[PDB]
Amino acid sequence: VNVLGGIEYSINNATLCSVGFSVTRGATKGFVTAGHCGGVGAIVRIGGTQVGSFAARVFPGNDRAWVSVGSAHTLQGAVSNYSGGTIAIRGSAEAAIGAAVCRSGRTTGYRCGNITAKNVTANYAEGAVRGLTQGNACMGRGDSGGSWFTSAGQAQGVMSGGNVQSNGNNCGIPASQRSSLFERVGPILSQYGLSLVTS
Ligand SMILES: *S(=O)(=O)c1ccc(CCN)cc1
Repeated sequence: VNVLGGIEYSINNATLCSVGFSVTRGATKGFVTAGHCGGVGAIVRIGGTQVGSFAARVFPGNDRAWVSVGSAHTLQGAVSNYSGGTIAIRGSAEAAIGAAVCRSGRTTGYRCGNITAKNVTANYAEGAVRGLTQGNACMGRGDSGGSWFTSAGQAQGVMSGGNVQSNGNNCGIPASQRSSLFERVGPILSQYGLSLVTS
């Protein structure tokens, strides 16, 4: 199967999240995502087929993980735009507050907005997660773990949480009322010694 930022994956055949970014660790294939999407060892399926499992995770405190992908599968250094195309990923340079940013995930597809704050703490039900970056692109339950990136292709981070409304998303309110929080990708790559697949 092809691994691509933003696409749906299932965890333990029970819940859903979205791929963050294809990565490698030496010859080992994988992708980064949110830690709250799966406990260690959780079985991951994409496109109706087992592709690997949660290799490591931190959540709460942080909210990060990577899923090691079996060698039979192909990694794509890109993110889906949910209309038949991809956006090439070219690096992980972090963007400043006010910069434009988009995200991609299985519930709301491809959505754009701006970076609006950094080093935010989310008081999730499972506990605090610190150091999150906030944007005002909208998102919904199921987009978690999915890619955040600038249009020029710099990976920002993986979808963590935010102020979803009773319909399960914050797309029904204007961007100015939105709080959509992602875990910065830089520390995930560093902690686990992973390399972005680029194109
Ligand atoms: S994730 O983006 O799919 C996501 C976002 C927000 C929530 C609300 C509970 N913190 C759940 C999952």
